[PDB]
Amino acid sequence: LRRRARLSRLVSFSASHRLHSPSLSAEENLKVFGKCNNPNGHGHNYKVVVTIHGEIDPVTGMVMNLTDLKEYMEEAIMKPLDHKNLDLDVPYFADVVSTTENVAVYIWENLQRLLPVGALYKVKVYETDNNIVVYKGE
Amino acid sequence: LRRRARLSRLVSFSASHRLHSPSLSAEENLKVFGKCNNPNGHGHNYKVVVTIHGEIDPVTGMVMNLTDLKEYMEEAIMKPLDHKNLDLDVPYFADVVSTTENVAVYIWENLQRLLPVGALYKVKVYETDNNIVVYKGE
Ligand SMILES: [Zn+2]
Ligand SMILES: [Zn+2]
Repeated sequence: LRRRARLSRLVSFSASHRLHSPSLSAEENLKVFGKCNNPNGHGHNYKVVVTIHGEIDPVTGMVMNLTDLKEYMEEAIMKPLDHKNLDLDVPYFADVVSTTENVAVYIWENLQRLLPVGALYKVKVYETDNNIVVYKGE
Repeated sequence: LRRRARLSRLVSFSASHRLHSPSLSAEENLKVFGKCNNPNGHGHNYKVVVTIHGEIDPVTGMVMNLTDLKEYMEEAIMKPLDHKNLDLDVPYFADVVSTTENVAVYIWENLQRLLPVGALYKVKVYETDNNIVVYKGE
């Protein structure tokens, strides 16, 4: 056979948002989200590590060419999210609270649409250095 | 998203074989394989369980239609192996010892050529009720 490995690439984007749910009242939203509920919003330099897994090619020695990984990530992460206000600039967040969990899910789905079946293994999102979410499609 | 499950189908086939390595001398072969080395062969009623996994379709409620899995197994297992001599009738075993392990591997590779990418989860082969091999592509 051929050896299997996991290849990861890290990228970062700047975006703003406000944690708010229309299903909760003005007071409930304040209790649940606190400072993150600030009506004018706030922002982050998000860090995303995308991991793909597969066999190491016997000729090129690559699981997937990083050039292609960069292209997929530009398309699924950078273009829709970089320098955007999450809740107002990206349709998906019109009715989905923009938590780190949901940003990870959003990124996972975007990549699935582009990558080869079974290529995607993990999406890790650092909202800040101390708040991290891992989503593996489960 | 959709719930994910494993769908298995059992099939049996009758075949004969002889455990014998070209790469070994007649006596080394005897010490290694014992009675399984009987010059004119011997046989088994092999039982094979093939498991596929994926999402349960929201309308049909099927991970894959058993009708289609049956057809896949007919092409991958029954046509080439049923009522055959492993070592003399199937090209693959010309230079590969027909152990239960190698039969599981052979079946795995056959199914992989036919099945949707990522569909195959496991191949289980019972050479007898007491001798079993599970192969998961590792
Ligand atoms: Zn925030
Ligand atoms: Zn045998």
